[PDB]
Amino acid sequence: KKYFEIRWHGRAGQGAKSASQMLAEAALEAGKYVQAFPEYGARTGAPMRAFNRIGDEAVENPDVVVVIDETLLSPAIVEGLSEDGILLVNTVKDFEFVRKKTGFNGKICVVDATDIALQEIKRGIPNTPMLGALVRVTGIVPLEAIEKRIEKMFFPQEVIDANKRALRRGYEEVKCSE
Repeated sequence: KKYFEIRWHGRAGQGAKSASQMLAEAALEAGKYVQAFPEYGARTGAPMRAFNRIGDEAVENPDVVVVIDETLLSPAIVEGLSEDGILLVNTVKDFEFVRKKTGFNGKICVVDATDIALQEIKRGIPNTPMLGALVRVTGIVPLEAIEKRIEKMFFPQEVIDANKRALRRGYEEVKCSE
């Protein structure tokens, strides 16, 4: 109840750990209590998890599950996710497909983060648009806080702006089940 919780699923290389860090770093600058760490068992491309706990005045019961590689979708990936919780996915497919793969009745949000990134940052790493999508569907922090963080992690402004556009476009384009 004291912490809002998010559990990420991606494969080594897709940036779940960095995205997780960045979100945490954003909430930290806002004066929030935060925790964030990864959990591996790895090759490069090995499935992994990252976690965030962000105070709101091993994550077995997350408020949101974020799957940045559709390939990892399975009913195990949705363990502990309440019905009033969110399943957020990087996918070009639809809610029905995601529902079939997981068995999650509950809000399912999807966005083609890979393609947003190929367009904006010229890389198929989906983590920044997934962050923007996350901020959009949960409101867990303001988008400006992540942008401020994008500013601090970088480099010429061009590359900074491209990354901020990638965040904004995931924020704008995510679509929801309910």
